[PDB]
Amino acid sequence: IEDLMFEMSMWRCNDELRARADEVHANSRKDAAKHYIEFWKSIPTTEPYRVILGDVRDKLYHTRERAHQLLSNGHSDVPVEATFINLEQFLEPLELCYRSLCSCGDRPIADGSLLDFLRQVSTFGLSLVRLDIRQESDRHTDVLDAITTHLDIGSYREWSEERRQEWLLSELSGKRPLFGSDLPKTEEIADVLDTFHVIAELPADSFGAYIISMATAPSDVLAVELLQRECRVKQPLRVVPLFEKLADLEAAPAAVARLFSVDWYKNRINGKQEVMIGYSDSGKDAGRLSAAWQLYKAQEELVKVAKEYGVKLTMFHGRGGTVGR
Amino acid sequence: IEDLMFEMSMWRCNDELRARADEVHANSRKDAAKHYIEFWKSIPTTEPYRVILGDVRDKLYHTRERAHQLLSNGHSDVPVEATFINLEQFLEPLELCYRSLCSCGDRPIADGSLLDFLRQVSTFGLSLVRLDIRQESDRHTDVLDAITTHLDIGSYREWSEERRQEWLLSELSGKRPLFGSDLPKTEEIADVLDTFHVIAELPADSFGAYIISMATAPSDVLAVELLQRECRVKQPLRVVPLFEKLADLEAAPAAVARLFSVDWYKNRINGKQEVMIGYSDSGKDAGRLSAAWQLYKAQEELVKVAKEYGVKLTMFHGRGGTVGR
Repeated sequence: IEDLMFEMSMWRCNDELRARADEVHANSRKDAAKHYIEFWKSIPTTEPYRVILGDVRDKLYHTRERAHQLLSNGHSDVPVEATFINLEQFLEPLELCYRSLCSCGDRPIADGSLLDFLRQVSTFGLSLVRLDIRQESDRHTDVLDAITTHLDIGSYREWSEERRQEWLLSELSGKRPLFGSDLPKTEEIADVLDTFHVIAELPADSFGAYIISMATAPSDVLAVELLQRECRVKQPLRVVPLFEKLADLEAAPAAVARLFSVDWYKNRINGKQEVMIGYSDSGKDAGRLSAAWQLYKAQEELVKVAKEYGVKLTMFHGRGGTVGR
Repeated sequence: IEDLMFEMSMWRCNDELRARADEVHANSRKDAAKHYIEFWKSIPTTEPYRVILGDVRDKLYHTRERAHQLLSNGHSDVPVEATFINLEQFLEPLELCYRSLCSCGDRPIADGSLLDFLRQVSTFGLSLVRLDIRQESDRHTDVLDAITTHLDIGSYREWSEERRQEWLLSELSGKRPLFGSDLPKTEEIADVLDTFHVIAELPADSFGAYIISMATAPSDVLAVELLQRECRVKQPLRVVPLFEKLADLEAAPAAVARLFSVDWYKNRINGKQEVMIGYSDSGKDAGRLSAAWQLYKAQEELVKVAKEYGVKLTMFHGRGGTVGR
């Protein structure tokens, strides 16, 4: 950010950027500001881009310090409002600099370090990569079984698919909490519940998708939607089934269609569903030719199903490095 | 405590107090300890009572500083293990000093300032008075009605007594949480719920009884027991109905008997029950003579009920200063 400040030394801007740079210079904090090496003096409004990017430097400094304390210790005293919390609170001032430079005839200047910086922000964001969470369906089934047994309502394991679907729908549409603080948990159950709590405690743009290994029924996905909602996950991450074994690739389209059949889930899915397609295990239990061909057919009929439900299906190909996977 | 330390200057003790004083002198913290005025030097084992009471002084200093910060600010850094948390963590060292003095023939000395201090602790405890909470039943009814309507199960107001008793009982014996973070609350509803949370946050020996104004049915008591358990009140305080209007005193024994008839409540009440008997409003709507006489009848038949259920009844007389109340 400092080198970007060094280049943005023009003196022409729009009235928009003019107004904003005057705003920053109003609350400019007339201080020594000796913690920086360069630009430690209050940046004059003569170079408005430097004023603005100087503020961008301030919020980067405090975001970095906060993330650093949050990581090193368990907490930070840096106010959140002093940092960049949004994926594009960061993006907004740079967008302003770009609009300004283009209006004043400096689109070439805008298409340099500022454009690289725009792209780096909109590609890496506040967290270099969005993180995916993966877990085998059986662990979620263990959780729900614990919850139904402790609620003395039956055993979710022994329940059929139909019954699991009816109960899951009633709780997903219901408004009363499920389990409580006193739910008896195993280290496995506590592992999955705590991963949901960590997902709730951390920023939403820091996570990607929740992948269910050994997924076979709609109950497996709806179980994850329920565990997310129930673990107070503010912005719940998208659920994605993983079909890797030849049996599961064969039966993937039927299961996915059965899931889209649940109107409650298709209405919350927002026209987009991602399903993963593993490549390693198919050619291990069956032939490699048979596995490849079955993968092709699987992709083909998953697309057919999604088209039949008006859902944009994007498939996540679990390809390896070696031809065998 | 400092003057008590100055007086207990004997050198004879039991093997018991000898062992304990030696324990304190092990973790004696050979330091300056200059925050005190007197006895800032490490107390020698020559005077063992001074050792033990010196530790009592340390935990008192940290108790005082902690409560002072807790009151002044919203928090304190003073460790809880450094303070007196129990009603008789405080009493244990003083009890030991008393046993010591009696064993060594110093029962006159023990029956002096140490006995005064013992009685002061065992009478005033860590918080001079236990605080009662009082609230009119209709506010609890408003809360529960909000809870049933938001849960889409009916309206607790409109429900008959029988139904309220069955529902409250099922929730008291059940293990699933009731309301959640997202329960729509009024300033009144939030007032009472927040009073329960405040009761949960504070030490149990700081509170007395939860008195219900305008109490008429067991559902009014059970509503308080439920709201307490549901607001995560670690050690729920006793519930006590307040019968002050003549109509309520006339029907009080029947109502208390109906409450004792609920086995779930009679098993948790632990053979002891407190019920309040108001004097102010009785002589206001009816005659003073009729009110007094009905009060006598009330006490008499409440005792009959308690004896009938094997419960030690203690009655709470809301007497005034003027004969009219």
